[PDB]
Amino acid sequence: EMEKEFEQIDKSGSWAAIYQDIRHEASDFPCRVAKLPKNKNRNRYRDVSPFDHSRIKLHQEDNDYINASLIKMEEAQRSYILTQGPLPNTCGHFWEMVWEQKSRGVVMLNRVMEKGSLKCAQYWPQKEEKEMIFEDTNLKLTLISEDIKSYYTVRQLELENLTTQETREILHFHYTTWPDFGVPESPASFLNFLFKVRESGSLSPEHGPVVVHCSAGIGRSGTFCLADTCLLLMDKRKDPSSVDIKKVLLEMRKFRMGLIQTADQLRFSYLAVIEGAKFIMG
Ligand SMILES: O=C(O)C(=O)N(c1ccccc1C(=O)O)c1cccc2ccccc12
Repeated sequence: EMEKEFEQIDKSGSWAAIYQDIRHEASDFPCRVAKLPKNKNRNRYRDVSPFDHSRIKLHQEDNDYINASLIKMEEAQRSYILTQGPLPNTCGHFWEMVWEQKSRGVVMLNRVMEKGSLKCAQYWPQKEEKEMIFEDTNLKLTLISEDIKSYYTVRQLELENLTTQETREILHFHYTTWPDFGVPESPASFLNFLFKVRESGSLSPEHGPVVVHCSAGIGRSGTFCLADTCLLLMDKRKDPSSVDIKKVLLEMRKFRMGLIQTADQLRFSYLAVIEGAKFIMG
């Protein structure tokens, strides 16, 4: 039971300790391809790399590298591609991935600029009339419409394969109110955002995996994936109270390092799941 485990830890300030156990137990696999000199400019951060076993490969024979990991949750039957906020030189790669993997949605959990510096390139067009063209991966992207709201914005985009002239509609789910430091006071809006993403059908099997990212694609992105999955499991099992969030986090960490960067995010994850649970039924 987590609802209880929560308070047991809160009034004991053991969050930092728990988080560390998880850090210690977490798996570690090689990232040999990510470290090759030729991909130095394909990584935003030197110490956030995709393991080789689970990395997303680009269908180009030149350089199939991109800092992106496939997180496959067998039991919950859900997959997610967690990636880093793209770089000024990897946007064409990013959309190539979205195309090749047949993704339907892109979930963005950060802003282009935070704490005064760029945390992600401006990879999507901001004005209907100014479409972007990525010449290296031969892709065209057009802003079709956007719906700006209190805590988030949803955009409909048209991605076209210039080689084939085939078009596809991608939904951009951009959470715009994640705080500069710390985590939200209330998981409330984050849960609404999540459900909003589920509702679009972007997390569904008939589509390629959803593309999720913040700046490094492991902290906030981790809380998103960890919350979704845990909620899905509490919904699928005979015994809902059998869902161990730490267990799930560790399973996800087999596919990508550092998912959930601080003890705060972990606490927040608990909160989002606990809150989301008291609502998936009434
Ligand atoms: O982008 C992330 O994965 C992330 O969650 N980061 C954070 C790390 C600690 C506390 C808060 C956050 C946050 O995003 O709110 C990171 C932000 C910027 C650079 C990072 C570099 C490596 C790992 C995590 C990073």
